[PDB]
Amino acid sequence: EHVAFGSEDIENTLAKMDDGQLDGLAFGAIQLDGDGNILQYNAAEGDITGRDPKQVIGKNFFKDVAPCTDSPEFYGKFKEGVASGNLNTMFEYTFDYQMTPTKVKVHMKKALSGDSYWVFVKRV
Ligand SMILES: *C(=O)/C=C/c1ccc(O)cc1
Repeated sequence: EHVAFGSEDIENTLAKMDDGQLDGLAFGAIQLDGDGNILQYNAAEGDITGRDPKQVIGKNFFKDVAPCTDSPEFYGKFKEGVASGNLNTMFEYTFDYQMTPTKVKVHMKKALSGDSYWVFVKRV
């Protein structure tokens, strides 16, 4: 898929893309509901983190999968965005739960329709 990390209209491009198409992206992509449950999780993300995508779909990202993100610096930003109904933030972070610590750039953006939220990830 021909989409760049951080693209201004990424929510339109990805809107309603199915799991197979998401697996074509150059960067990790996770779709979360407003509670942080995982709705979609692509192959590039699994390559970065070791998680098996179909296994983490339905789990809570903050509670279960990624406790290192349960902090004001990641989850706090996410929940503020869910509560506001608007989110577009980009920041670096280190992923380190049961994995070699890995520095990444994270872009969280509210999905176009409904109430879903993207978490995009690339190595830095
Ligand atoms: C910290 O616990 C981060 C873990 C993590 C981040 C992103 C993922 O897709 C999976 C686990």
